[PDB]
Amino acid sequence: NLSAKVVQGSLDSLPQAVREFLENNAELCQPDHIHICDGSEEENGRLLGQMEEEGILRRLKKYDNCWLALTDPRDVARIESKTVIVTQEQRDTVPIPKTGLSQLGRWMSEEDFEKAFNARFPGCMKGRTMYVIPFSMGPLGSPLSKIGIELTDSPYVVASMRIMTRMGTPVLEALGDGEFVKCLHSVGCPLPLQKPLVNNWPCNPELTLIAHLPDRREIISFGSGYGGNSLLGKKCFALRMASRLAKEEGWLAEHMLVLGITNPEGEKKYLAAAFPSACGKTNLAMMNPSLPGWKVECVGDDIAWMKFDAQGHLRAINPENGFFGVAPGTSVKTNPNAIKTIQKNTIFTNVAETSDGGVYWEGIDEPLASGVTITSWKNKEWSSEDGEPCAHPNSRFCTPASQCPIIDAAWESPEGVPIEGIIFGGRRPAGVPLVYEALSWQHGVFVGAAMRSEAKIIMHDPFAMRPFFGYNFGKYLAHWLSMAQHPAAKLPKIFHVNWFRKDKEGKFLWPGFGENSRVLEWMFNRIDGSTKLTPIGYIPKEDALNLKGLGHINMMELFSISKEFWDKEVEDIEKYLVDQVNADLPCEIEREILALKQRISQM
Ligand SMILES: Nc1nc2c(ncn2[C@@H]2O[C@H](COP(=O)(O)OP(=O)(O)CP(=O)(O)O)[C@@H](O)[C@H]2O)c(=O)[nH]1
Ligand SMILES: [Mn+2]
Ligand SMILES: [Mn+2]
Repeated sequence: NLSAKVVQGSLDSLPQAVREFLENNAELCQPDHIHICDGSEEENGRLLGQMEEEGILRRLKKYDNCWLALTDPRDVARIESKTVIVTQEQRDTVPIPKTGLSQLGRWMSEEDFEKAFNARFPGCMKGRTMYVIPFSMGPLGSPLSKIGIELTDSPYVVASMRIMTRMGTPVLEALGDGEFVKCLHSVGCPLPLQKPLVNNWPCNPELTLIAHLPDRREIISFGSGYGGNSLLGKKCFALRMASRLAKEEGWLAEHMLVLGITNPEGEKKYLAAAFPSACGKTNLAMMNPSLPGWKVECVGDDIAWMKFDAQGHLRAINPENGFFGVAPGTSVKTNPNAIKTIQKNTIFTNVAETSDGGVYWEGIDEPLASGVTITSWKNKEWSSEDGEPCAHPNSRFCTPASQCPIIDAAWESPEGVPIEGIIFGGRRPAGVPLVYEALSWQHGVFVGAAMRSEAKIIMHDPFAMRPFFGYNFGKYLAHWLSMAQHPAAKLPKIFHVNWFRKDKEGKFLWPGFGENSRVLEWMFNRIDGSTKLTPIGYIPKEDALNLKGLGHINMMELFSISKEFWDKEVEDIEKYLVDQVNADLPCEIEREILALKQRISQM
């Protein structure tokens, strides 16, 4: 039977529910063969070899075991509009807005999703191998860890999951007969190929659909090989699906980096931060701090799962096993710890390649040796005179977290690390000071709710979760507010930052990167108990921020809070929240809108 198609592993070695899931989907998708992944190095080398032979990956000979994938340019990013959550009731998924369409997610009915599924998956893996990836989100064991099984027809997804999650036989052994999240993925190009293949990279942009069915604990993704769409444990499972589980179960799943910072007297605090795409999470999470005697260590750079412990501390774990980082802009100067991490055992996707088999991208800040030339991510000889970047702007590296030279010693502790501060922020060229602190938990929640970031357009992205809410955002806001009624809660201090304020010539007012350690110092000491009151929150008192070692900073413009700007600001925040959240907007947030307007009117 099915057994005849198994080219690695044994159906009999699978827990029955895992076997049933495989059986059902192999019948449906009709793969030519089945490969049960073991997660071993030998399997990995095997799959990289096969991918090299097929044109899927090229070896980057400048490094130890690094590889490059070039994709079809139509498949290079998440597609929000093609990403949906399916529930019986729309309101469980997104609030019904007052006007317009929701910008807080995209719901699809059970009925409509069945019709989409049936138009896509039957026979989709014909001519291909279906891989079975058992994976753990969180340390193989932890109270806070969840397991999934991802079936995929993409060896690129396999090797990337090996890095981004704990994967293989040991997870199946830990899972036993427990529950798991059912993850089904196909690139959507059964053989014989019906359309042209670009760069040997199969995709089906026209039918691409990334679906989440929380009541069935299933994630079903079709048409795209790109990481956000195909690495189902990460955005789909560890943010979307998990956020809903978290609300139902008394925990949180957030688009937050977690770092541990130590001062020159040995006192160490963990901080979590939510920033949208392009706003600097990875840079902060593995910061090399400029301030002497301080240290930063990385727990995670993208996703945090957080739950109150028995003494009321909000404990975080990083459910990922690796870093899926934006490559362009990464340099020894801007993120030397990232450059160090990616020197070996790394898969890059859509970056440029030098003639000595090195990588390259905008902002790498590394002059080429004599005679060395660049091949762009489109496989063309490239020069800076061509009018297009050598690397796609959202090109990535996918690298083992264990390789970060400052990876925190508790990054895999099953008890998690206690969060003392939560930081929000984004790109705001005007009006928003470098840093401010919320006035209370409810105000902090409002600060998160109110986030906006420049992407020439400025968009709302509350809690940096806009594309990732697994359920109604008004109920997510209520869930966060409810933390303040948790018995003996030790609530983290909330801050909002802006590394990106500009002067009138568009130049940054703050140098950023490692110098952001000065901002962290301020937060660290605020957590320990000074401040200047303003209508938007506390800012540092005059001279409180440590500027020793910097050239001149225009502190007055950087911390400027204009009534005109903020009148406009709160008017925009009100309109957005009342319109988009509507009947689901918690009263506490209403009070905060009004309270800020009241405070601003007094200036
Ligand atoms: N001016 C300035 N630019 C910064 C700072 N931090 C990061 N950047 C720029 O922001 C860009 C993106 O940074 P990155 O660390 O990848 O952001 P991210 O939040 O990790 C993105 P994703 O969630 O997809 O991984 C990079 O080009 C980086 O150089 C900073 O303090 N100042
Ligand atoms: Mn990142
Ligand atoms: Mn992210």
